[PDB]
Amino acid sequence: PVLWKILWGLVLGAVFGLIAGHFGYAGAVKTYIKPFGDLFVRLLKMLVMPIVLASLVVGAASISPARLGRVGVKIVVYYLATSAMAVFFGLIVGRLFNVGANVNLGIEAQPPSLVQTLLNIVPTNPFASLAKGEVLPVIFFAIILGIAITYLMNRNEERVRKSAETLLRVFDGLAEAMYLIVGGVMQYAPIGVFALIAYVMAEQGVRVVGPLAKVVGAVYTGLFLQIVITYFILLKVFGIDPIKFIRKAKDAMITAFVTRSSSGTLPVTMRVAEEEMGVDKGIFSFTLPLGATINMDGTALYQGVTVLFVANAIGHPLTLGQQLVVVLTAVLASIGTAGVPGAGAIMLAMVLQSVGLDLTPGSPVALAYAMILGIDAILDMGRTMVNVTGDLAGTVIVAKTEKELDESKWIS
Amino acid sequence: PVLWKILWGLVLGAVFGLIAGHFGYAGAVKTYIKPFGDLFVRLLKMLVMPIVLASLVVGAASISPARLGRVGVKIVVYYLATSAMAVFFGLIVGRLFNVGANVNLGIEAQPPSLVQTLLNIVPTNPFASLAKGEVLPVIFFAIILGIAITYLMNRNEERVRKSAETLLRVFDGLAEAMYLIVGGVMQYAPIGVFALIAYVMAEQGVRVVGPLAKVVGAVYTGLFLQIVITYFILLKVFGIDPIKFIRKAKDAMITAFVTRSSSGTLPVTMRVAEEEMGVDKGIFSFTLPLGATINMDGTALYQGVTVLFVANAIGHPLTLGQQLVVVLTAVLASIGTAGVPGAGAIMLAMVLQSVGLDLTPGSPVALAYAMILGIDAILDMGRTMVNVTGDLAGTVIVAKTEKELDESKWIS
Amino acid sequence: PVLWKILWGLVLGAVFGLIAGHFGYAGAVKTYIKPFGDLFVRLLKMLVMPIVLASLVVGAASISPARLGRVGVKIVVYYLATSAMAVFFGLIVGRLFNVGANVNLGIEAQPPSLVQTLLNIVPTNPFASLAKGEVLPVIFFAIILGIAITYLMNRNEERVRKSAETLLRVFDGLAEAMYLIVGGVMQYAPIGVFALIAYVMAEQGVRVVGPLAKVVGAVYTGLFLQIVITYFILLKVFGIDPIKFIRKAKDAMITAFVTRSSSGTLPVTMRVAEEEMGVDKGIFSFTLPLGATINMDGTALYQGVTVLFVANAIGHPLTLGQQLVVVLTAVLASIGTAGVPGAGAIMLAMVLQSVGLDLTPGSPVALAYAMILGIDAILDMGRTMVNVTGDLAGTVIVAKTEKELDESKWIS
Repeated sequence: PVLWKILWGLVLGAVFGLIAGHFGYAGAVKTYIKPFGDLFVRLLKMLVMPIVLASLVVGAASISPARLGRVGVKIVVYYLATSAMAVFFGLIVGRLFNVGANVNLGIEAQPPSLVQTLLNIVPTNPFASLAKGEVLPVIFFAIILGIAITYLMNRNEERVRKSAETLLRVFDGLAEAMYLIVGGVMQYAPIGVFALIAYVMAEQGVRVVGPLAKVVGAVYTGLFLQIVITYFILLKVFGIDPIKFIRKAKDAMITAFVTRSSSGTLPVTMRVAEEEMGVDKGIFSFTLPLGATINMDGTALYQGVTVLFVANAIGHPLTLGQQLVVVLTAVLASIGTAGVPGAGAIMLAMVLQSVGLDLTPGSPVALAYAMILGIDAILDMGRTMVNVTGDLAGTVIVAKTEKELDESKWIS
Repeated sequence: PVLWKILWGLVLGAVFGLIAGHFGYAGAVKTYIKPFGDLFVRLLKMLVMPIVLASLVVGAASISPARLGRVGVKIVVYYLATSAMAVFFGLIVGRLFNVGANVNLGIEAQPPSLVQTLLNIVPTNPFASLAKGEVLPVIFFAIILGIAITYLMNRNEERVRKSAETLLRVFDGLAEAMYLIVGGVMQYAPIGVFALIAYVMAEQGVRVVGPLAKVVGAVYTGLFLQIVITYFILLKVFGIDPIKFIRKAKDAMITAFVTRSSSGTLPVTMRVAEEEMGVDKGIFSFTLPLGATINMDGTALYQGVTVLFVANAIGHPLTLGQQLVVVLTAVLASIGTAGVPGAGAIMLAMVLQSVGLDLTPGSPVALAYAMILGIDAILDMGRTMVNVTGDLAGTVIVAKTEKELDESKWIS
Repeated sequence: PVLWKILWGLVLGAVFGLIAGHFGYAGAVKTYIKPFGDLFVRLLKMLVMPIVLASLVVGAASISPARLGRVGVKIVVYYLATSAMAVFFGLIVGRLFNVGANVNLGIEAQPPSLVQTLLNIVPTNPFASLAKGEVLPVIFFAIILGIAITYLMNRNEERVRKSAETLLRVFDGLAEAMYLIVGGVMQYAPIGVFALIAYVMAEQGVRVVGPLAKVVGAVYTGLFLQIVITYFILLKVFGIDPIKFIRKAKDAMITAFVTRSSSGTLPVTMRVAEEEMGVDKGIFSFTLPLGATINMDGTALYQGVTVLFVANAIGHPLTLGQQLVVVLTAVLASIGTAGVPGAGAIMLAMVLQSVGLDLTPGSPVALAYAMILGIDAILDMGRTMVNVTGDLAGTVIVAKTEKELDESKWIS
């Protein structure tokens, strides 16, 4: 029927892509197939700022300031727990696979800018932040507007109440229109998913062999553990069926895989949280856009594995604690950056630079980095998918502890 | 009375401009007169994005998706027909006038980027497209919002209906305010039109003599034919009186002439389509902003004539078919570019470059190009005016075939 | 209680700052204290465009076009009167203090661009002006929208009336939400004020000694006169108690002092004009944002004193008339620039350049300029505070002459 059509799009696309690439034809795919996926991506991007704004004004109106504060602190604690596990599994699986058994030849400290990152949460011109697509300051402004609106709707004067209600309905109507449009785009999603996975498989799939296959294997094993261990256990502890959860998350998960953007998947993730998970807008309109920018699980996994791979390729000895400190400094440097393709590759290059390594052409390290860079898309797909999964899990969890989860949705 | 005041502004301005230029005083005109016209232009530009957005959300709400699809395909077929005629008349009149009987001395292929032009129709951030004034993605977003809004207003739940109605009324109120403001600016239009035509006549009017006069004559003859043949015949075939049509179009036509921008005339063109032509908002809020960016009649005319002029000035033999292929490649390269001053001059320079010509200082071709460049404003006025005329004709025509034209407006 | 808490924040901050700087610790202040003030500044900046837009649409709706015209002309006449006095006091106090009795060693004319400044009042894309935070074109668009809205709400057709009312309520709700939020931020203001004055005192306070102290003394004396003479007399003549006025202005005045931005203080200035002064929105939503950008009192004072200081430091003879012409050309060059930190320092550098002086490293003039530059923050605080004071005075005055001032607010 319509349901699961996306999982067919993905599976069918990946096979076609592999075959096309193996036979030389990845160029034709780039020309003919890929535009359909680019279209899918654009259609979803179009929706990010309107749906995030309107949903959070409405959601933050629907809920008390207090409850919003608890949601903020609960979801941040969740992302700390889950990133700690992601660091663990990055270190473990990287070493189990022993990434980097090939042979090559074989000092920078910068101040912490988090004070300014926090200050930068506050927009100086909210129209500018909407036009530039900066999510976190829009979150801030939407929240304050929602709060203000509900304070005014309880005020005595009818003019203020009627004005506030009109404003809130304008945002409610926009949100509704966006959710409807998301549904329509998701009628198209299978074609887009096919086209995207096809292009990726044809270009970089053929390259996963030998050592790099163990890197890919290693990375994907880490994600797997993060899901079936960290997310499942957390869900069961709080009384959510993790298999039901996964079934409901599937459209968001596959979209995350192919689009390689947490923010670009947001309209889908939010529709899944509303229609499938049964989370109230007061929760997910806040937790989900926030988690799209602060979730550090995929980064911890990527850095743990690729840092080990690089160190071993150049024969540089790396202790588990030294790997841990390096991964942690990369994670701290990464916070606040939303999900974007080719991100972690850049961050890895930075991490290597900051520890005092020669990236000049011809160097061993430049070589190992280029090797990662060439499978980076394959790694990014997995990175984004595990992050969006963790976002849905944490949203659902927080919603449950707040009694904002509709239970009828969870029972066969 | 007030009506026809604009045609007096134009006529009076052009005479004053010619006289001032002939007597040396074009500098004083630039200083003292021109700012009033720049003001006219800015006041109209101010209105483009609000009126286009609100009118298309409302219009697309007022109408079924199906009807909107038919309007899309009908108006595109119209622009293909009319550009084919414009190519014809460009070739014909250019050769009849034998442009370029003066004597001078006397290889680049680039891939087609239309796939990406189409993809670029979809905005990735609609707030950004509003802030940057990109019309076609705003068209896309407005249409989808209108559709979504009407789907929601038929939904059962009263909260959704009331929210959707509030949102639609906000857009309706904005549109109404814009149309009212347009009316006010058009109280000022005669002064602006005077100032603009005055400046243009004083600076470049004095230069239309000898060979360049035949170029101007040639270009203006082509436009004339395009109107009295292509537009009139199309109007009569579908049962619109072309003389009544022209009478109603006059304010939009003159504004197009002086402002040299299809988009910058839009608030006027839309008010003319509503008040005078009697076209429903469901049609013109879509056809007119679209036609302002895809209409290729003025370009076909300009390229046909100026390409012939250049080829003859340098004594390069040019067959009718070779001229046709060149003009066609310029038109294909031009699609999607909205009406902007100094556009076609740039495109001509590109066309010359792409065929393998030396534009370096002192070269014959650099010389012929500079000669066109110096009358380019005079040519742009006509180019924009014929495009806006064709836009109104096609809007009216499409509206008639859809039974969206109010007939009481058409009968003395 | 809560009231006057800001004046404690200021006083306490300035003492802590001076002590910290005198003992070496200004670096720790920059690190630990200053971010709280930067936060204060950002929170206020966030509100400028929403509150200015919504208040002026509503205000301009509430009032007739005629009354708005009178408000425009009355407030401009006020700023001319008060800048003339500011020029006077700049010249007087500069010479009384005899700034520049230290000893050093010891031709550019550019056309007037005011025509284009005026043209630039009209936005070509109002969404762009909102996103870029350009106040004056937003003023223009809001006014025209307000006018249009009220014309439509008197129209016969109920659809137009209901649409216009919905649009106006959306703006009214937004304004209300902003004013509520301002109130909340002002709960935080004492901490921000403390942090800001602390940082400024620790960095540049210790440097006010010797000659530069006489410059600071001189500048602050001029501001003082401008207040207790120009503003007080104007207030008494029109029957406003100037001591009551000052008491009501205090929160806006202190915020202006520490933030060093007329525009950045606007949400506070407008809340003070509404809650304290009792000015109708029809007046202050227009006069206050306008006065924030056209008020030239602080500039006249700064230029008069610093120009004299520079001339005397290099032993260049400067007659009172020559000083006057110089200050006047700086004021004309400054009009239209809103209040921004480090502005006048730049303008002084320009003024020196335009009169034909050598600013190359090592030069006497480069030296005197650097000396001013090092206390410039201390001078900017005072400049901004006197401007915002004059803005409130003129708003109140204009409101009184229009019978838009609520008198119950003015009686103990």
